[PDB]
Amino acid sequence: GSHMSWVQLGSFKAAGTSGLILKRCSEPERYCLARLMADALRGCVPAFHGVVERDGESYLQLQDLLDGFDGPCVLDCKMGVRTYLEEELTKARERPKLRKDMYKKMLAVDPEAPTEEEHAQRAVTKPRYMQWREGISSSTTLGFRIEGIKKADGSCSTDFKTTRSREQVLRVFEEFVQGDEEVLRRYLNRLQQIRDTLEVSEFFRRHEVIGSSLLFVHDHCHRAGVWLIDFGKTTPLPDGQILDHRRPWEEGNREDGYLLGLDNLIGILASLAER
Ligand SMILES: Nc1ncnc2c1ncn2[C@@H]1O[C@H](COP(=O)(O)OP(=O)(O)OP(=O)(O)O)[C@@H](O)[C@H]1O
Ligand SMILES: O=P(O)(O)OC[C@@H]1O[C@H](CO)[C@@H](OP(=O)(O)O)[C@H](OP(=O)(O)O)[C@H]1O
Ligand SMILES: [Mn+2]
Repeated sequence: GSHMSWVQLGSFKAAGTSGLILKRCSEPERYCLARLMADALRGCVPAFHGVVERDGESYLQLQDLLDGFDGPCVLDCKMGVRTYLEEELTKARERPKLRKDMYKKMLAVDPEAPTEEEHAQRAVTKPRYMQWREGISSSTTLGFRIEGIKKADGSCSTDFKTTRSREQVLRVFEEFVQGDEEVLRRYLNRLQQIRDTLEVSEFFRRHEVIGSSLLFVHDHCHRAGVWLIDFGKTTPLPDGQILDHRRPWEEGNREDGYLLGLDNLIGILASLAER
């Protein structure tokens, strides 16, 4: 029905207009959503209606993706082999900010993961933490990871930090769709059409897409949709330079593995459909 309904039961606020939601404005994301409304990917992203002022702060006015659903189930999938900008590697070499928060979450999952010096510091750099997170999840090997589920029973979970194997990922989607063959068929048709759109998009060949998600939404009436969201770390390549979005990332090449991820995700859902 609406996201703010679920919120009530960080960057999001309720809109006055029915079927809309407000997200805190960031300049990279505003730039991206403006370009996307004129791109092949227009129908694969939430409608962007412009910027509004609320309590002396700027908000993006977005389509509420939950509006058309009756008690929506939601799964957020972070896309890419890399989840941080290359500039973070330069900042950590020249002038590191030590993160005590990030050391604690590391310790919790694997006490043996931090180095002798990190244990002494009780702190790690951002790129070190994010690379570790990529390696214990499916990010490094499959090019995507499950971040969270919000269920129609009001229950939610973010307990997926060690979901890594192809079969572990398949079991999360198996539980999410609860044997609804129509929802799974509609998700697979939508992902195939999104892949075709990405492969011809003028926006996609010219931009590094880091930290974006695919948002899966379905309901008990068998309605099913998928959209790209979160363009806060999506940046244009210099000159007339393009990415293939499949080849491995090496510092300098700005590759994101986005389509390696989408290829693997379609393969897993196609496998699940034949079980
Ligand atoms: N247009 C939308 N309509 C409905 N729900 C949305 C919409 N955009 C985002 N959401 C919800 O908000 C969540 C967070 O979205 P998003 O990733 O854009 O935010 P964020 O604050 O940048 O988070 P992060 O950067 O940590 O991933 C999504 O997983 C989804 O549940
Ligand atoms: O491992 P998780 O699930 O707990 O997520 C950790 C958080 O992942 C965010 C991305 O989703 C980062 O944000 P940006 O990438 O927009 O910069 C946060 O970074 P900062 O703390 O530096 O803002 C980081 O703490
Ligand atoms: Mn996000």
